[PDB]
Amino acid sequence: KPAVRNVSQQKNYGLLTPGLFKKVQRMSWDQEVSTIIMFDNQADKEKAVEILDFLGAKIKYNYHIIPALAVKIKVKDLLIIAGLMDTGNAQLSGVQFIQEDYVVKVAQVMATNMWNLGYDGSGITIGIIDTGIDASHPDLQGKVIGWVDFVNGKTTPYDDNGHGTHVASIAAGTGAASNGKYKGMAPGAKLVGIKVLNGQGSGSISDIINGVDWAVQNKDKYGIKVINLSLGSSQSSDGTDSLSQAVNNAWDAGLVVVVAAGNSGPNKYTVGSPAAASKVITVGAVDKYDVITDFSSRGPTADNRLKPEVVAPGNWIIAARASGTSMGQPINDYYTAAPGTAMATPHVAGIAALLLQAHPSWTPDKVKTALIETADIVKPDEIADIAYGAGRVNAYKAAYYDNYAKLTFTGYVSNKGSQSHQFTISGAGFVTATLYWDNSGSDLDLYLYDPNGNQVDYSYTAYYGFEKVGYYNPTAGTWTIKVVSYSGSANYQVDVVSDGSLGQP
Ligand SMILES: [Ca+2]
Ligand SMILES: [Ca+2]
Repeated sequence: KPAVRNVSQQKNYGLLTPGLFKKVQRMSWDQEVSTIIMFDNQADKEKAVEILDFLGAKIKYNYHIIPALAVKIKVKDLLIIAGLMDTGNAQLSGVQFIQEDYVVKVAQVMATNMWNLGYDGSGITIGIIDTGIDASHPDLQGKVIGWVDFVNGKTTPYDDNGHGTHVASIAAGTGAASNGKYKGMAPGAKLVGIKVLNGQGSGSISDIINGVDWAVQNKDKYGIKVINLSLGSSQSSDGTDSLSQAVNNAWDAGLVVVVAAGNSGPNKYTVGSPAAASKVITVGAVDKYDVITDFSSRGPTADNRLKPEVVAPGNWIIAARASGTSMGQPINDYYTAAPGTAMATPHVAGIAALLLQAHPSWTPDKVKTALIETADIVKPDEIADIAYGAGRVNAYKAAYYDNYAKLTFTGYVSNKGSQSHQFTISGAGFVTATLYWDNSGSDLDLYLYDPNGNQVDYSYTAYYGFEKVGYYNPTAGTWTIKVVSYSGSANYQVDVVSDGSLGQP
């Protein structure tokens, strides 16, 4: 196993992130800097408005989804609230941290959707947080029921880049212009266009958070159940920055949040924000043969958590070409092909919309679980780990989750102990077993044994989140799962899922 990192758990310069502290060290007093101030709660955030007005700092946003302000502030003034420059002497009260509001930037071709399903995401609305949507594209017409433009303030949908349209169509395109061939994963779903990225595909953290905020504020009005963020930076993140917090909070408000892993692989620790947010679904990219792409970002997070959780097709994906744009590699007037974890992301968002159509009562955690547990183990010796996560999502299995046999095991393992559980299986094309546990400081591993008692799969990442094993055409008989503490104790749960019959001996 890879030796791990630190840890370590106290790194900020008072209120300033290290990155922001360095930034302002090279600046002079009268210059301006764009920041996000995260407070410990909403009332503390509110108290600070009057003080920031006094100093003449300019509040760009006052957020609901996080207790934070997006603030443009002179260095001298920022030194004052940071407690680094005495009039106080005191740090601004109730501040958790102040970060930089920095800028985010975004052939064998293939269709996104290789399935025919009974569901199509009817009655579900997906928010596309991106460059916009070309709602005049034949595959999207009448779909865009909601719209906001935080870049230019235009009040009618458009897309001046191409990226957001391509993404929107992978998620929910009807495929009308190819008679279905390049439909998205959720052809019956509605869309809301949330433009936070400019024509160059660039945007500020503050704008992206505001787009997440808007989606949450407006979730009831437009029936938003899923949001899509095909955007991020890839500076290794621990998922505690303002944008990560915002997407985690949006998850808790009841939205399925689906985020691109990033395109900065194959190196490990290339998962940044908001890819690192623990709660959301972070999505890597495979090519058309189910092989992880070289560019797909690898985890773990900066704090050693397992990311991405799943991967999806993200290499030269054909989808809607926004009127007047030419992103990637044009196929014809209506369609263009592009690679990226940005293409993988909406594939998963649309599947999420199927599942929510199929199961109106499912929470986001339930959607995430079904995706993880049903994902195809396309590369057994690398699953679960920080390139493939749990494997490549399978829209058919995810959507038909409930038709499958299930078995749940639980127990406790002490430091370096194990537990085993036998189960019987027959008539199966597949079985998977997925392991969770409570103690995030503990590393548990998962092993799967055939009826001869021989190990046919293992899952032993060092990085905490889950473990995942399974087998295709498992021979009928009594199989064993073993839960092993590599280090540390925990209470655990293993879900076994199969299309065969599942029993106990
Ligand atoms: Ca494995
Ligand atoms: Ca492990």
